Amino acid sequence: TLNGGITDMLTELANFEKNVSQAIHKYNAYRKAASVIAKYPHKIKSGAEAKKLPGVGTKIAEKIDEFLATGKLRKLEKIRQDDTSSSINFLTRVSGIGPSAARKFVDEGIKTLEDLRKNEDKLNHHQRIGLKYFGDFEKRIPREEMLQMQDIVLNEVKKVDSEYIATVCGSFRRGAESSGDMDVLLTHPSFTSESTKQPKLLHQVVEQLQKVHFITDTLSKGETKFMGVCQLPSKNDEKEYPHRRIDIRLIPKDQYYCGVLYFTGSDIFNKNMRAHALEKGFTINEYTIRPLGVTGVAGEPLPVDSEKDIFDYIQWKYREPKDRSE
DNA sequence: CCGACGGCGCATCAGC
DNA sequence: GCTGATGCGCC
DNA sequence: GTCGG
Ligand SMILES: [Cl-]
Ligand SMILES: [Cl-]
Ligand SMILES: [Mg+2]
Ligand SMILES: [Mg+2]
Ligand code: NA
Ligand code: NA
Ligand code: NA
Repeated sequence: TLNGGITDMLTELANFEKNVSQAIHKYNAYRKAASVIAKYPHKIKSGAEAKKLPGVGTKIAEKIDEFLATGKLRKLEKIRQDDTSSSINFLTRVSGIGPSAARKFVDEGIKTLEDLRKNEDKLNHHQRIGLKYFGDFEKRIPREEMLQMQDIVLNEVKKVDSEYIATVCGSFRRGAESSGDMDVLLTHPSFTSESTKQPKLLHQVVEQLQKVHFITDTLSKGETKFMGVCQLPSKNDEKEYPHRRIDIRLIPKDQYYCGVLYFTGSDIFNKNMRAHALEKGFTINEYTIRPLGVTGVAGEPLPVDSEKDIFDYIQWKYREPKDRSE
């Protein structure tokens, strides 16, 4: 982290644009610049130097010049002092409260953790659980705990049906020493792009994980995606582990490579790779890579037999998961 | 200048 | 009830 | 906010 001060500034600006301004392209621009700066292997000495990096333009270069000179950004100093901005930014830290809900709550005079706790009746299910575990959800998960969680999920899934394959993705698959949550890709040979030969495939797995008290709460749940909460078991006399966010995604088995590419991320890597694909005349999602016809309509799915095949199509050298933490 | 910027699952709601 | 829009979430 | 054409 040679340039932590700058990247922190850009991230705070990014969050302001998302949460307060509701300007999602500005949010993405700021995050893109922070990411490209984060991997730049020199300590940045000027805005001009930064402007040579793709994603950093005139305005960010200016902000970098202010920050290097003064150690701060007046623009952020003012934002931090704005009560309405501060409140909105805070409320969005609750899972299930986005920019829209946050502004609405502040309007109704709900703008603190205390306010939320006493207005539980005003929260939807997701938000209630987000509030319940507000503190826990802001803690990171050490890789050692992720390994324990992996063992539980892989072993319970096997107990349900030996044909399931569960793969832990997200920052974990990118080799991170700590993760924000647990991301599990699931496949079963009964669910392919051609047919669903068994119902409740995701349900059965969620059910089993609940039965063993690993999954503790549910934020949302459909046929292919579970979003919830889990917790490692603790030993006798041992303090409990924090509750953790878990996401499970059931992907057609024959579309595993596109799925694991997607669920491995990072999010910024996915945006960058998908944008590059478009430039190359392809569109990528978690299921397929398809050509774009002259018109602009996606064509048929191209054959994919490895993650690398996807990189080949768009003329990128293959990048291992550990090198995708953008 | 100015259009595009990744792609999609689940929850909630309005209109019919 | 359905469909489409929107919010919020995931990488 | 940045980029490409
Ligand atoms: Cl925007
Ligand atoms: Cl598709
Ligand atoms: Mg994750
Ligand atoms: Mg994330
Ligand atoms: Na640049
Ligand atoms: Na939130
Ligand atoms: Na996740």
